[PDB]
Order: sequence, then C-alpha cells, then structure tokens
Amino acid sequence: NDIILTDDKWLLKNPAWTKKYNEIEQSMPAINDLSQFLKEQNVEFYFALPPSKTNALSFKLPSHIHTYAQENLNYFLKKLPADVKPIKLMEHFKQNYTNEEIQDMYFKTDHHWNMDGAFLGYQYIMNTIGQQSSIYKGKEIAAADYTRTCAQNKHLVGSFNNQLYQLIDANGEKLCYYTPKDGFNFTSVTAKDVQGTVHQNLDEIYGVEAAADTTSYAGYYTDDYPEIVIENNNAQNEVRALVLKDSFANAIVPHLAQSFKHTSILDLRHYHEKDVYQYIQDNNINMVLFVYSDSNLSGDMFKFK
Ligand code: NA
Repeated sequence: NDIILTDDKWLLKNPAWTKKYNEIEQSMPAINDLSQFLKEQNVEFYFALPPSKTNALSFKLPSHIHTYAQENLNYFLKKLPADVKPIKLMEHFKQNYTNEEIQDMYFKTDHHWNMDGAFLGYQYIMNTIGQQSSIYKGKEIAAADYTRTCAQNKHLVGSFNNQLYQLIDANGEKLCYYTPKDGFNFTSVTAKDVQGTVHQNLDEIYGVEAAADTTSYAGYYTDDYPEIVIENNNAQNEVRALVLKDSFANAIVPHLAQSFKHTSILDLRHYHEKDVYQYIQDNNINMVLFVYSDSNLSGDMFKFK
C-alpha cells in the first residue's frame, strides 16, 4: 500500500515516514548467510546502493516532518557483515554536489534517477570495485570514452505496481544515453522475460522505445527481466559477475556488463528457477554485485534461499 507525494510537480514515491530498523533486522540474516557462504567460496561481494529519489530529494518534502531515509540506511550499513563491501552512492553524491545539482540527476515525473545520475553511479560503483577487487582490472571509467546523447522534451510515465501516473506539463524532460565510442559490442545478449520468451541482442531490451515522445523508464531503458546474460569476450578480465538488482540498475545494465567478461543479471522479484546459491555455483560466478536502491533495505528481494 504505497503513498505518492506531489509538490512543484515532482513525484515522490514512498517517502521514509518511519524507521524500518525492525524490518532491516528481519532480513539481515539472509545476507549474513550469503556473506559467509561467499567468503568461503572466495567470491567477492559488493552491495551498491543507488540513492532513492525520496532520499536524494528529501529536502523537497515538508520541512516540519522528519523522514528517516538516512537513519534506515545507516542502520543497514552498520548491521551489514564487514565482508560485504557497500558502495555508498548517496554519500558520494552529497559529498560532491549540492541538493539542486542532485535534483538534476533524477526524473521529475518518474521515481528513478535519470541517466546522468545512473552514469555517475556506475562510475563510482566501478571505481570502488577497481580499488577493492583482486579479480577486476579495468580502465577507470571516464565520461570521455562515452558519447552522451539526449532528447529534450520527453515525457516519463510513472509506473509502480499496477499504477500509471502521467503529468501534463508542456516542457517534459531530458532523456539521455551514454554509449561507448565504438558502440556496445557484446559477444551475446540473452534475456528471458516474465512470459518465458527469450530475446537476443541488446537492441531488443535496451532503449526499445527511445523514440517515443511519451513512455515509461522501462521503455526508455529496460524492463525488469527474470534473467539477462551477457557475454563480453573483449573484456580485459575474467570476472564472471552476478548482478542482483532492482529497477535502478536498468539504465546501466549494459555499462555494467561492459566491465566484465560475463555478466548475469537477475531480478529476484521474477527469477524463480534456481536460488542464488545454486545459481552462483551452476554458473561459476566469482563476483556478486547487488544494485538495490538505498530504500530497498529489506523484504521480498532479500530471500536468497
Ligand atoms: Na560540494
């Protein structure tokens, strides 16, 4: 049972009205377990935390009411086993940018970060992994190796559960892509959707409705798939990554996949064929990377067994 806030026509989904320490406690054992298993199997374990829009833009909420996005996140980060390496995106963002600048990294009418936010996120994620990892060597992520292209007056349709929100606002907004100078050249791209249909090639899942004047985040970037598998033989490493994600990862699924030789991308809301432990063993995963919004700290996507 969600709640939506509107204000100067920005849309804010499920602000942190309450502490969720109790919900975090109840889900943390699954992580403790996974963490111990992965440490045994010599598999690196990163937990990237894109800033939820209601954290990054909590300054737009009524000033007479305190919200707890940062407390909840801090609680999660303190209860995390020390062998989980968190990537603290809100902290990085708030350290380098003002509130008004950070607002330019989110869509106004949809509750995800935009491509500029997601890219900066990608950059910090890979930079951190690069400093921590024994198996990941790669070129530092510079904006100069990508070409950024943008359309100016697109209209994002808010989508969450079975709900579509649309804002009549003649301006609309920025829709950007960051594309490698020589394109994404993946050896293969395979994605099973929720109906069981298998799609091949990046073009059938990423930016499929880019030309649309009005559509959802999912249409502009990707939908949520049970499983995407990407083989990248041109990668200068042997990393076989497993990305476990919520929809914040969609905009940067191919940018992440470019870093590693193999990338498996699961959404546990939809992937039910194997559990995570078995998937990791069946596919010789030597690196795990969560990409969960920092408000997605507990609940259904933390069921790994
Ligand atoms: Na600053």
